[PDB]
Parts: sequence; structure tokens; C-alpha cells
Amino acid sequence: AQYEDGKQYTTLEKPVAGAPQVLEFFSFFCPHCYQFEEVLHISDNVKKKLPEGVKMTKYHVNFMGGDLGKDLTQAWAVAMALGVEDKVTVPLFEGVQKTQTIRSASDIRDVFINAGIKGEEYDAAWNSFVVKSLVAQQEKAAADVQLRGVPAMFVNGKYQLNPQGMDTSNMDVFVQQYADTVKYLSEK
Ligand SMILES: OCc1ccccc1
Ligand SMILES: OCc1ccccc1
Ligand SMILES: [Cu+2]
Repeated sequence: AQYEDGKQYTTLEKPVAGAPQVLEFFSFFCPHCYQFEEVLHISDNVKKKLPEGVKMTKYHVNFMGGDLGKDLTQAWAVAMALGVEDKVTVPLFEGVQKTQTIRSASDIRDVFINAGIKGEEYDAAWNSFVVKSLVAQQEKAAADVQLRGVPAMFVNGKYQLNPQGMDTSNMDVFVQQYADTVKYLSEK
């Protein structure tokens, strides 16, 4: 077949009920995630082929970067709660990995202030139980898919994208196959 279990994707032994339709895991500390998001634009390319009414969920992970990694998961929870993911994703990636000016929770907060989020609003979100719940949600989701590394993407809580089984000989062919595979899995 054109799409084959074990090639472009794998199948979880224990599928996850109630999982988001398309669930991506990343870290702002992860060099491959920087490439994935800032160079290859995989999430955008996946969105360009997704059907009507299929939402992309992106969760941050704790296990890269120690204390700062956890601060970044909490700040990603703030971004989701305030709906500002598309204002902070690029400056957070660049602040951690390009300029390396993000070394503390305050440096993360500066990115939000510079992007126009009011200081009192960031702080209220940062300290909120809504955000603590979103942190726990991201952690539980990683547990449910038995997450072993990032970047990773899962469809319908059943299928895991397998970029190592795709055509890596050309970056455009690769990105297209990845997005095409997500669409195939969403309809599967
Ligand atoms: O991060 C954007 C960028 C990278 C390299 C050169 C110019 C701009
Ligand atoms: O500042 C830590 C970091 C730098 C470059 C790539 C990943 C993480
Ligand atoms: Cu091909």
C-alpha cells in the first residue's frame, strides 16, 4: 500500500480515548523542534491540508532544560489560556536557541510583555489554577502516548507519525509527505 503501518506512521499498542484529533508535542529547548517549527514549518504545513473541523493541539514537554523547561511548559500553558500562541512561538524559540537571552522565568515573561500582553494579565494567568490544570493536562497527555522524545505527533490517539520512515532526501518532499500522512491518518 502507499501508506503502511511501520513506514510513515506507527500504531499505539494502547490507544488514547478522548485525545485531540491531532496532537503535537514539542520543546522550546529542542533543536529538532526549532527546525521543525521555524525552518520546516511542519505545523503550518499540516494545517494547510487538514479537513474542515480538525484542530491542531500543541503541547510543551518538561523533560528538556530542567527548571527552565518546566517554566516553558507553564508559559506555554499561559499562551494557550490567553490565546497568544501565535504571538510568542517565534520569540520563545529564538530567545531560547538563537539569542540565548531566555535563561529564567522572568526572561520568558519579557517575551510576553514585549508582544503586548499586559504584565498584570500575564502574572494572573501564570499564577492561576487554570494554568496549573493546563500544565497537568500536557503532562498527562505525554503519559498517555508513552512519549519518549520530541518532536512527536499523534492522530486520534491511535497513530504516531514516523518521520524516520519518510523520504528524507529532499526537505520539501519530506514536509509534504509528513503533512499528507497526517491527513491520511485523520481520515483513517
Ligand atoms: O531568525 C531569523 C533569521 C535567521 C537568520 C538570519 C536572519 C534572520
Ligand atoms: O539555550 C539552550 C539551547 C540552545 C540551543 C539549542 C537548544 C537549547
Ligand atoms: Cu514519495
